[PDB]
Amino acid sequence: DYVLYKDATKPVEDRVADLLGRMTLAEKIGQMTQIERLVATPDVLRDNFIGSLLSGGGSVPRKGATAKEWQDMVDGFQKACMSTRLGIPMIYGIDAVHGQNNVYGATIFPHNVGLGATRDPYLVKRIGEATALEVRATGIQYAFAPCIAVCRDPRWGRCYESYSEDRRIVQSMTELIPGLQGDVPKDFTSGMPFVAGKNKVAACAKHFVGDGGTVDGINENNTIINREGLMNIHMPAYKNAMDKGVSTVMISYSSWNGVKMHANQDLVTGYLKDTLKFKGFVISDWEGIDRITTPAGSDYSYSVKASILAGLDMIMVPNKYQQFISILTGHVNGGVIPMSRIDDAVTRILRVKFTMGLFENPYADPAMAEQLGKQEHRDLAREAARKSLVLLKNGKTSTDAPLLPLPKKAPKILVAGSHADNLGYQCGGWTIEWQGDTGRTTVGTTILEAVKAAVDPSTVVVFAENPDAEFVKSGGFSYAIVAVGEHPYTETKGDNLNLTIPEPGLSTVQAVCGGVRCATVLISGRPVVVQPLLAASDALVAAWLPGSEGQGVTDALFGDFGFTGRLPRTWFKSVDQLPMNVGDAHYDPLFRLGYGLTTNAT
Ligand SMILES: *[C@@H]1O[C@H](CO)[C@@H](O[C@@H]2O[C@H](CO)[C@@H](O[C@@H]3O[C@H](CO[C@H]4O[C@H](CO)[C@@H](O)[C@H](O)[C@@H]4O[C@@H]4O[C@H](CO)[C@@H](O)[C@H](O)[C@H]4NC(C)=O)[C@@H](O)[C@H](O)[C@@H]3O[C@@H]3OC[C@@H](O)[C@H](O)[C@H]3O)[C@H](O)[C@H]2NC(C)=O)[C@H](O[C@@H]2O[C@@H](C)[C@@H](O)[C@@H](O)[C@@H]2O)[C@H]1NC(C)=O
Ligand SMILES: *[C@@H]1O[C@H](CO)[C@@H](O[C@@H]2O[C@H](CO)[C@@H](O[C@@H]3O[C@H](CO)[C@@H](O)[C@H](O)[C@@H]3O[C@@H]3OC[C@@H](O)[C@H](O)[C@H]3O)[C@H](O)[C@H]2NC(C)=O)[C@H](O[C@@H]2O[C@@H](C)[C@@H](O)[C@@H](O)[C@@H]2O)[C@H]1NC(C)=O
Ligand SMILES: *[C@@H]1O[C@H](CO)[C@@H](O[C@@H]2O[C@H](CO)[C@@H](O[C@@H]3O[C@H](CO)[C@@H](O)[C@H](O)[C@@H]3O)[C@H](O)[C@H]2NC(C)=O)[C@H](O)[C@H]1NC(C)=O
Ligand SMILES: OC[C@@H]1[C@@H](O)[C@H](O)[C@@H](O)c2nc(-c3ccccc3)cn21
Repeated sequence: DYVLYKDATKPVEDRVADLLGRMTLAEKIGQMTQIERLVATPDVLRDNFIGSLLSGGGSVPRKGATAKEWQDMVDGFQKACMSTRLGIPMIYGIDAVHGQNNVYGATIFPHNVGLGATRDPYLVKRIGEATALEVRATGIQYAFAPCIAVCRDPRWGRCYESYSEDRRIVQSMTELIPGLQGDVPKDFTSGMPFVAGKNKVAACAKHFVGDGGTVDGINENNTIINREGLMNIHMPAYKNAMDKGVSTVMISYSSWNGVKMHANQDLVTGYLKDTLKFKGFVISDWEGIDRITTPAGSDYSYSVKASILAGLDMIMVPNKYQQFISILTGHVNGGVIPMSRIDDAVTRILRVKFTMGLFENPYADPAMAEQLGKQEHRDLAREAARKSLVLLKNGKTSTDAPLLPLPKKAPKILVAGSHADNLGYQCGGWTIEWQGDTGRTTVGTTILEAVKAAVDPSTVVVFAENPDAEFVKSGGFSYAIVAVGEHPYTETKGDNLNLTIPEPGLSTVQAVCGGVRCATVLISGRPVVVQPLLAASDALVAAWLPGSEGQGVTDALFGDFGFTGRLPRTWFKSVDQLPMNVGDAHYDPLFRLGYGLTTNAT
């Protein structure tokens, strides 16, 4: 017979229905199953008709693996999936959340909070475009981004993954989506999924919904807010995502007024699917269904029932697929979960796969490998890093000479601090490892390296990680650049009730600035206690987590470009004020949202 679903000339909806009508229950449940590459094998993928794989943070074929190595890995998995009776290609997902960040040599862009500081949605679109190319360079078709959380309390470990505490800024930055996926057609119906083809990736608006509104910024916790507030703060950017054809939505670990998002049929089915008319696929977070219960995983039968009935389509298991498949099969065999629900989930998954061209181009393009770390993308990251910087102070009194921009020609200068020559620290979490890491973890340019690359050949650059006061006073320095701040973190490991930077940091700034005029570069995922750093410093720059291209920092320090970044978040006076956001009745910031000093290019 002619087999319609294999015909690339046929409409997506026709292809979906034709394929769905041929599938066994095992093949359907297989599509709904996403597994870690760490548990995948050719036989496993074939035997269980697996629909998707992912790499979690740090889940890589080997350290320092080339783009070709990633392609060969993904293709090996694909070959197994293509060998099934129906030959449904798998989709491979990864957290490419500031570039293709798990991958050695990938361009690392500034994290979201810094991007928010740029107020430049077209810049963010261009980052999406570059990111899609670097993800496809590694054979991967699906990025778990953007995080469109609206972080309402910086004690949250994922505050850096949020563009802003102001939903309007988060809404504007949804331009990442058509960057990653391609621009939607003129005819486009809001809520339909879209990916332009083999040089773009499926995107993922996450985490639905209110992940940024949890009590005291406790990760995965309870968001206590009325429906009006949920809809006014936490929801708006999802509608922009629908308008831009986001292919997938990932559900949050968090709860809304005590109801787990992973079990919330009202929001997932009633609102996202039935009201916003979302027609792509809904994916769980990692063991997100396990975490419906207390303790997590204590009633996995319930977890599967609750989540699938709530409206989730694909489960990021990611390890215990046999248990998942067995339990879901049993619920269906028993009539507890209707075939209509399974058919809906599979319809949505297949719709995304056919739409994005996956059946036509299931394998990697070796000619794309060279896109990884491409200099043009690094130039873009450098632009973004520079634009993200917020100048908080530029002179100790209203009558001092402005310190910035600094002269490129001086007899001798000092570069100091724990963050001056630490690529891992300047990238933060979700870089190479899940939690990020310390030192030279990838290809990039540290602040020290950037200074050396910028200054006149006659200027002597001295590096001292933690010099004492006497070293500085006796050094004959013209000025110093001192870089300090937070260590890399991700998710719960980043939750922090005190928001004070690790030492040595302040002590180094005090030692250096006490001896010579100093520009302090603060590397952080969020506002942190800053008055003492301010008091010591002639100038102070909030650089956020600027990524691999440290020359973005020096581009502004030395006046190649003027500072333009503006705070995308409130800077608090103390943590006991928190939560405190723009528009609050009680609003007493150290620096308001939108604050930022400027300079002009030399
Ligand atoms: C304000 O709250 C913060 C969050 O609660 C808190 O930071 C956390 O402190 C705890 C300890 O109280 C840390 O847990 C331990 O981490 C040890 C190793 O920590 C180093 O490596 C990790 C990455 O693996 C970094 O994230 C850390 O920052 C730290 O980095 C090292 O720091 C040195 C000093 O600056 C540097 O010289 C050094 O170069 C640098 N090294 C690296 C690799 O960058 C582990 O060995 C411990 O076992 C412990 O781990 C925990 O074990 C219990 C388990 O429940 C936890 O899940 C597990 O994490 C934690 O890492 C840290 N969180 C961060 C930074 O994200 C602040 O504490 C301050 O900083 C810490 C690091 C200590 O210096 C404290 O003495 C200090 O108080 C809180 N600040 C205040 C004022 O109270
Ligand atoms: C010395 O520095 C100052 C301060 O940065 C420069 O003035 C700024 O110039 C910006 C760029 O031209 C102005 O931004 C624009 O503002 C308009 C009006 O709101 C807006 O419609 C534009 O989109 C743009 O806004 C930016 O868009 C990109 C975002 O990422 C960014 O966050 C937005 O700010 C800005 O308003 C202006 N600021 C002030 C206080 O005047 C100044 O530049 C000089 O003057 C401006 C007005 C303009 O005519 C420039 O061509 C001109 O160079 C700069 N001076 C020099 C000599 O470089
Ligand atoms: C929001 O976060 C709080 C704080 O982490 C969560 O409450 C905590 O819930 C855990 C279990 O999920 C409790 O752990 C248990 O502690 C008791 C101690 O008697 C012990 O018997 C158990 O073995 C287990 O370890 C923990 O006590 C509790 N913490 C506090 C201080 O209340 C809360 O569940 C989170 N809410 C949401 C919606 O996620
Ligand atoms: O990496 C896959 C997803 C990612 O896309 C989500 O944004 C994020 O919430 C997340 N946390 C874990 C994860 C959490 C705890 C242990 C192991 C893994 C896994 N993931």
